[PDB]
Amino acid sequence: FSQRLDWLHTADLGFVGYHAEGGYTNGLIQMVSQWKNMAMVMARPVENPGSSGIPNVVYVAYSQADK
Amino acid sequence: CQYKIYPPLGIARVGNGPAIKPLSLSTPEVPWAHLYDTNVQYLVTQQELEQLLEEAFGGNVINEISQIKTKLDKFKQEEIETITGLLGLSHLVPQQQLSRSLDNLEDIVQQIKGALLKVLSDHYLHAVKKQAQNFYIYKCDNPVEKLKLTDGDKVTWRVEVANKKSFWYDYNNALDLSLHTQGSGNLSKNVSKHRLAPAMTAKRRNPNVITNSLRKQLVISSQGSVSSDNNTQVPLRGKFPANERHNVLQGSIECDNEGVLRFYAGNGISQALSPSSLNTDFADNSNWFDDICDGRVTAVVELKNGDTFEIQDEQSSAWVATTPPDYAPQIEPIVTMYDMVSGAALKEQDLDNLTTQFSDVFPILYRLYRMQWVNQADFTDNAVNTQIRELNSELGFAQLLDNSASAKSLREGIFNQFRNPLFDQDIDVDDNEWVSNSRIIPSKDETNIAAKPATSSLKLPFYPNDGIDYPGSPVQWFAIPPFMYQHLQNWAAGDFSVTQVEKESANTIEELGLFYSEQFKNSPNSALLCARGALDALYGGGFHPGVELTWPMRHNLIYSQNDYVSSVTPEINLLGLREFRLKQDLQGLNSPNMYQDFGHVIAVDNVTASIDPNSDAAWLWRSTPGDLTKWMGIPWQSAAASCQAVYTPEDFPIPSWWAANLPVHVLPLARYNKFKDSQSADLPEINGMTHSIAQGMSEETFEHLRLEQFSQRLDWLHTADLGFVGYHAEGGYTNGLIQMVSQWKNMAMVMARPVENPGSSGIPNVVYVAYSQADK
Ligand SMILES: [Mg+2]
Repeated sequence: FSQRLDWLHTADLGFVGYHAEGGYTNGLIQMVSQWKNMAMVMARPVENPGSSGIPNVVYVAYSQADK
Repeated sequence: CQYKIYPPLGIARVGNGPAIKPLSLSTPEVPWAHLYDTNVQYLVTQQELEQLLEEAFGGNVINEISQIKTKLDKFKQEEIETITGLLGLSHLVPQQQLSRSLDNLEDIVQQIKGALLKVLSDHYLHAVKKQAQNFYIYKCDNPVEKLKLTDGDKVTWRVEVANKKSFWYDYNNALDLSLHTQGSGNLSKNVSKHRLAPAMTAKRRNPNVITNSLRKQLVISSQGSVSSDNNTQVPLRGKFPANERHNVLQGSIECDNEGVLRFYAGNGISQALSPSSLNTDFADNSNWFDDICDGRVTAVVELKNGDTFEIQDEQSSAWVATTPPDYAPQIEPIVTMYDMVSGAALKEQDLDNLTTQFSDVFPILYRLYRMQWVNQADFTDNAVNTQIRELNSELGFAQLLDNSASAKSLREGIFNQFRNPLFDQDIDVDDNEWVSNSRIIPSKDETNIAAKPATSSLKLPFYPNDGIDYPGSPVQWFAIPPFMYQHLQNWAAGDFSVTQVEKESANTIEELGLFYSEQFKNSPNSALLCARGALDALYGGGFHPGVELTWPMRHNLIYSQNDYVSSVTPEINLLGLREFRLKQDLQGLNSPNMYQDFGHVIAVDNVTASIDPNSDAAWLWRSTPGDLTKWMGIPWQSAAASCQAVYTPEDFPIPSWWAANLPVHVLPLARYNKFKDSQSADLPEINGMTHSIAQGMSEETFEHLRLEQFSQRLDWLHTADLGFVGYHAEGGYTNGLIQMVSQWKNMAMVMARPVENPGSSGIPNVVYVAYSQADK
């Protein structure tokens, strides 16, 4: 529950691959095509959290690279 | 063996001009035929567009345009696309723009023939005309006589092409540089033997596509057939990725009533699958495709009586390859692809048995001399070209045709300025490593440690070469190949012959040039002339990778046949005429080796294995469609933009790669218009000056201004906007590669133009002027 991912890493914004440059400017350029693949946050249930400390309603980011 | 195709290796060049005869060019079928033709038009002119349009208005058309004049007494969908077609022109411009051209209207013939001339000129005005190859069927006994069709007869041509650039390996350098050999006419054994420019391993292009099955998608392919009984043009259209997805016009084919095949290349369109995928490398850019092609040309001759002759063997069939445009068609490379064919069949160790006529050496001097129109070093910094000018000054050029001792010192003094392709001069040996003591071409990655001062002069020509990657290698710089160097040494020593009629036309280099030109024009073997003419405009070095083709061409193993047959004329060799043919996979596009490779890398080890024809690798030399061009840069525009100058710390001379076909320094139109007029002209503007100013100055001064203008040469890369235009424009190498994809079609085109009265200015009667929209 505690592992949070950079939203800019939810799709390929220029940082993927051996020696990908990544960086600010490649993110601007790649977003033109990749905006439609960025993660989409949506409320989802945890039906029996028990004593874990996870709330019954979580907000989860959905993308394809995201799993 | 009864019928054969010529040329054996046809060449077609891409252009955005249309694929029609009046507005296209033809690959040379005779060497040197038009070197001084001052009426050439290698870009589509307004005149050609008007005469094209007038013909389409012949002549029914006005009849039936006045048969429409009455029933308007705007247009409308139905009378739009009836006028449309009639004028046969949607094969030139999309029907829609043709229609919204007239949809938008308000002598009726003229505003039709006027609104449509505006759409034609926007599409094609100043367009790079395509250079198409004519293929001919010849009869044999050995060719003599074209084919002549009788009524009941028919020829059917077939063509299969492919582009495998995106499928193939990175181009780092020529792999044959480390291949063990006894030496050929094109490459000395010293290069490999002494490791002067080691061949480098090369990884795959588009490496993220894995498995041979999926990599087949990286190969673009197409095929078509045309006959003598129908001159309708057939497109050669493939798709990328192969069978999202873009259509790629690889070429167009046509057959006329007489049985001659005309091959047009593509429109020069290169593109990446994503706009953000930029082509920043000179050769290896993944995610890109271009419309370059090469393939297999076959035919079937079917007669009246039903006797069918099939031309599909390798000794009788032909090949075709498309290439970038020639931006200076009348300026020949110093060493051509034909020269590599000629040298491929020769052994280095047997060059002492070669025999030389002066016509064998003249082309080197003549070509190097005419390099002055495309390269500054050869205009201002080439001691041999200046000495030739001195000879012409005195009508004394014939002295170089003198084989006697009286002329030895003169012939030697020139011969000795030329680089030796043994690559064993101007070196000091470490320990063994051969290190040049002449001027090196440094890498861009600098080391702030003082250079070792050169002790030997820089030899000719001043061009980089296949070993440019290695500072201090003698192979960083280009040498004419061993067999032509042999010709030049024989000439220097006096072991050469020449006829008296040649001496009598040799007062200047130009006088002897047109004599040798007429020899070609009156040579009787049109078949072999057409085979040579197809390759004589192509470069034959250096290969990094080159412009049109690359290093596999310099090896005899790529040819199934390569034999000398004849002098150009009985007494005048002029480097000879040869019968040559490529090794071909008779299955073509359906060959099991159409998609062969060597795994994760290619290396010289693979080429070594490919020598043995029994090997798993011998397929390398048995070309399937796409095999000749796959080595070249993808897209070709980045390679061309990289095929320019390579600057040294020393300013002069400026090294240039392949300036005969991709010029480096040109004479713009704008300068031509400032020196073509004589002071006598009766114009309000004379050479860019008012009538009053031009005629008020002394004649001395007028002529000096003419030659000052003539001497202003422009960087070819500055003839269109390649990223250097505008306030705080970055310019630079990489923006050139990127912008050439769109700007190749606006680059200046060099063409011969006249100077009616040069007077005493020093300007020649024939100049070669670079035309572009920027420089006008
Ligand atoms: Mg040229």
